[PDB]
Amino acid sequence: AQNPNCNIMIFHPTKEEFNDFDKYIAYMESQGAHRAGLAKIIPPKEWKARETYDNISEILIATPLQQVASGRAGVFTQYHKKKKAMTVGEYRHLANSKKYQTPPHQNFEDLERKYWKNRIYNSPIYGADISGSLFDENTKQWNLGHLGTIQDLLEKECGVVIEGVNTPYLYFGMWKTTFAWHTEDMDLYSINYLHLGEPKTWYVVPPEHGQRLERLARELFPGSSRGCGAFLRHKVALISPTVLKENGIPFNRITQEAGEFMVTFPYGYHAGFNHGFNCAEAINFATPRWIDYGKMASQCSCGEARVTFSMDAFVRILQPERYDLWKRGQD
Ligand SMILES: O=C(O)CNC(=O)C(=O)O
Ligand SMILES: [Mg+2]
Ligand code: NI
Ligand SMILES: [Zn+2]
Repeated sequence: AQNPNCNIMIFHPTKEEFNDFDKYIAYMESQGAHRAGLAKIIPPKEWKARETYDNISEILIATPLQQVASGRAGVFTQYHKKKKAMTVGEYRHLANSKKYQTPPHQNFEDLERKYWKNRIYNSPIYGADISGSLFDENTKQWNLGHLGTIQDLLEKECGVVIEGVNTPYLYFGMWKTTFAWHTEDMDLYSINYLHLGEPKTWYVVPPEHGQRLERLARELFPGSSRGCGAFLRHKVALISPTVLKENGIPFNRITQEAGEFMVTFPYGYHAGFNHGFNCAEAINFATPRWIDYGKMASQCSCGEARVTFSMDAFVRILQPERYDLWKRGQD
């Protein structure tokens, strides 16, 4: 078995290897990369996502989210308070302000220490989930707005024909902006490209051990657990590496820098934070190996997680028994 310790693997494809996305994903899995839950892909040196970022300030963040924390430093939840719209120019200036900027630090490790020590005492503002793309249309390799769609994967593998579309999303971060512990909708893959700015640190639990993280989360957030049988789908809970180590949960960590892709694999729980002002682009995708994960994915039926138009069809086809009760939560 390849990669039996479930380490995060790092790939350096050549420009020739960067032509066929699906094939490269299947290559990485042949080497065991999926067992970690997360892989890093460093693009060929000749590749570029776009020529410059020189006019991005005009993008609008229609609903910036202030991430307010509750709990203790190592075990907390966050709630997203909606703020008034602002441009990316305005957001970048806010990120660089004395109140919000990255503190002095020695290296990534000292910064990670400061994040876990101090996150809960601040409320950074996150521009999340903004439909759009920053890839140039002329970028033909690994362009996240030109991927094969999940609906087309389900049609090719299973013959079924469903509504829905699959488009990317932009994320604008600042110091301390946080993504809570989650897997993707329907336990899909994700791919995330860091277009610019400061790094993003990731934590991940190997898919084969996801249920260990779930059981810890039920113990740490016991009222949330009683409220919903899949409350990590709400994307609000944080657990620190120290707490994971104290409780024996297998995990890994890695820092993504500008210019790098990350792939998350089906049922790979992940969480993380941004080091400073940055912009990422991400999208879900499927392969044939996903289908079984989609059939088995948990769902939030409490109604909090409230998910997309396109996820309806996935549930309807892969989880027809749940269909009914899940759409009661989504209507
Ligand atoms: O970058 C972020 O804030 C969150 N992204 C992801 O969870 C991802 O790409 O799957
Ligand atoms: Mg602009
Ligand atoms: Ni994710
Ligand atoms: Zn729920």
